[PDB]
Amino acid sequence: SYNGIRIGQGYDIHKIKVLDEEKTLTLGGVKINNVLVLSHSDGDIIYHSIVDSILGALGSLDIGTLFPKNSAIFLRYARLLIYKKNYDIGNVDINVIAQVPKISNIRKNIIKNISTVLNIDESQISVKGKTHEKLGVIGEKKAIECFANILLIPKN
Amino acid sequence: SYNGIRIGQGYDIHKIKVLDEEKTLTLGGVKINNVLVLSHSDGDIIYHSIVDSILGALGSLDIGTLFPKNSAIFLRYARLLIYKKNYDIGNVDINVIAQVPKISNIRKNIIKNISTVLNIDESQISVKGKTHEKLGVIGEKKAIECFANILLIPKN
Amino acid sequence: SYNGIRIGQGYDIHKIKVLDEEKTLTLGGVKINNVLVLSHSDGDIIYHSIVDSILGALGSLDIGTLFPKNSAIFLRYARLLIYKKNYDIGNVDINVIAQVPKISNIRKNIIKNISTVLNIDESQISVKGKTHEKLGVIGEKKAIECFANILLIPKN
Ligand SMILES: Nc1ccn([C@@H]2O[C@H](COP(=O)(O)OP(=O)(O)O)[C@@H](O)[C@H]2O)c(=O)n1
Ligand SMILES: Nc1ccn([C@@H]2O[C@H](COP(=O)(O)OP(=O)(O)O)[C@@H](O)[C@H]2O)c(=O)n1
Ligand SMILES: Nc1ccn([C@@H]2O[C@H](COP(=O)(O)OP(=O)(O)O)[C@@H](O)[C@H]2O)c(=O)n1
Ligand SMILES: [Cl-]
Ligand SMILES: [Cl-]
Ligand SMILES: [Cl-]
Ligand SMILES: [Cl-]
Ligand SMILES: [Cl-]
Ligand SMILES: [Cl-]
Ligand SMILES: [Cl-]
Ligand SMILES: [Cl-]
Ligand SMILES: [Cl-]
Ligand SMILES: [Zn+2]
Ligand SMILES: [Zn+2]
Ligand SMILES: [Zn+2]
Ligand SMILES: [Zn+2]
Ligand SMILES: [Zn+2]
Ligand SMILES: [Zn+2]
Repeated sequence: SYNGIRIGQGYDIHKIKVLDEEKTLTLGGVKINNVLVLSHSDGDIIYHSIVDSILGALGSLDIGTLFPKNSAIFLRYARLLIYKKNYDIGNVDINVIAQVPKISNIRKNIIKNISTVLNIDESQISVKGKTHEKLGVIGEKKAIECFANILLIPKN
Repeated sequence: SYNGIRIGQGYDIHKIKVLDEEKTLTLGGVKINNVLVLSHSDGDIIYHSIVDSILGALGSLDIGTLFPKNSAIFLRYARLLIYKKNYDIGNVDINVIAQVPKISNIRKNIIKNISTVLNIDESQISVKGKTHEKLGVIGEKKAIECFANILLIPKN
Repeated sequence: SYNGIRIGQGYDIHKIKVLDEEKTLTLGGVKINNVLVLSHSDGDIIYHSIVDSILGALGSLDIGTLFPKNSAIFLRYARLLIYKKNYDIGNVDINVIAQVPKISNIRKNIIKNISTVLNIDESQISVKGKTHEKLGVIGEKKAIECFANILLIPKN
């Protein structure tokens, strides 16, 4: 099998409801108290997209296929999968597309959370947010989405 | 010129019509009998995005520019282009965004088809599907889209 | 800190108005005389996404966070950031999603501009355009978007 450098991209989207004037969202392990997420899961697009980026990189079946609370269970599986396949994470770059919340205000916390759950250094993690210019389903605050991009580097 | 590791990302989108109650789509070389694709081409977002990921990685002009049935012709061009530029494929990770069909039900076939047409091992290929939460043009089954991410590794 | 190969992905979107029958857009440093961009910035999704791909790859704060004309200022920052962190650019692959303008007609100019501002060879750059099948906000010419994908390679 292929044991060289591997690229992965994870994608996720969840429906949200912003608590304006007319379950609580979790994002990179950080509770977002002014936004509700309409999902059976915790709605954490960052954690979910990171997991699928890792699975994708290794050619494993995705979380939905493998397993038809949970975000922590999936992140620990992914961490241990990387280890048992003799890989290290190089870096991860995460793009959140969302009107709200403001990722730059919670970046440090998200990066700390990701570093802890994956057992990597904060210097290996990037998380950035961009609005959708108030256009389309994301722009009208009906949903938020995440693209997670990762490199896995073979050990020795 | 640059002869080091290369990253590529391919994107494609095609209009579809799901055969519900009020040309046949091909996806990763697999016929999808309950979905029509409204395109001049075969509508195979997976094969097309894979080709453009390879061209993109190598800095070549895209399929639309190079060549203004066909999917097989383009995939063989891409395979031979990688070879003549002294590269091997590392791995490819493919993200389909679509309400239907269910990629996990046809994953094995798609992966087998990609491995055959690119002459690589199945362990170098990932294909995953995600819905769009029934929101927007993808969510309303008006279209399907694909992001293909690839690494090309120099030979010796 | 991590000093190995790094992946980055930049995303950007800007609102546009096509000058049909019932500020001027800049794209990869090329003026697009038949399209207006509705932004406080120059609206250059290519340059902006390239910058954020570089920042993302290195784990730096994004342009919006770092700096709350300008596109040239940000591209020179990114170039010098790569240098001071002891990295070289491997290659960059850029995907523009837009009905208009036609990227293939201005590809050579964009690639020349990117090579000049980043001080890299044209063989390290790919830029490709795809329509959105006249569907959604992009398809209805309300916006254009860019995904920039990059590898940074450590020096020696
Ligand atoms: N076109 C599709 C859609 C979903 N699926 C599978 O269904 C699972 C869940 O789909 P979903 O879009 O509802 O995602 P979640 O709501 O679980 O986050 C995915 O992880 C895939 O395994 C697929 O294989 N192909
Ligand atoms: N903004 C755009 C749109 C299309 N194009 C070119 O037109 C070709 C076909 O465009 P399209 O969006 O109709 O894609 P297909 O329907 O051929 O899959 C692309 O491959 C590009 O070469 C471009 O260069 N810039
Ligand atoms: N969900 C979001 C949205 C914006 N932002 C920040 O706000 C800056 C500008 O956001 P924007 O979507 O208006 O992008 P521009 O119009 O500046 O191109 C971004 O670069 C981020 O630093 C964020 O951190 N999280
Ligand atoms: Cl949801
Ligand atoms: Cl988008
Ligand atoms: Cl969207
Ligand atoms: Cl189509
Ligand atoms: Cl999307
Ligand atoms: Cl879309
Ligand atoms: Cl804008
Ligand atoms: Cl899109
Ligand atoms: Cl969009
Ligand atoms: Zn999710
Ligand atoms: Zn968009
Ligand atoms: Zn196509
Ligand atoms: Zn979306
Ligand atoms: Zn911008
Ligand atoms: Zn789309």
